[PDB]
Amino acid sequence: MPHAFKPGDLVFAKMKGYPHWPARIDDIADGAVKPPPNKYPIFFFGTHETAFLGPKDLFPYDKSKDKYGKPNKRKGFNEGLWEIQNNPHASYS
Repeated sequence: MPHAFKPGDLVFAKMKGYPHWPARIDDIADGAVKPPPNKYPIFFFGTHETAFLGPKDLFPYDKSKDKYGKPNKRKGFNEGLWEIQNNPHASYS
């Protein structure tokens, strides 16, 4: 059975006006800005941007890849696909 989301989990993350986007749940660095309550820090592969999202917007990668894991015209997207498949836990600072 599923657990709660935890740092390191791989997802497709959905934001308004964007396709479901390869992403991960990030850690919060010591001394760094925490998310609001019930929100997770989401790191988007390819663009390397962070947003704060709740579970409604988070689709587990394994389950969802056959649907969402296809090339897209949007900037950063196909780079994002490579990252999530090839080095999803790397530092992208």
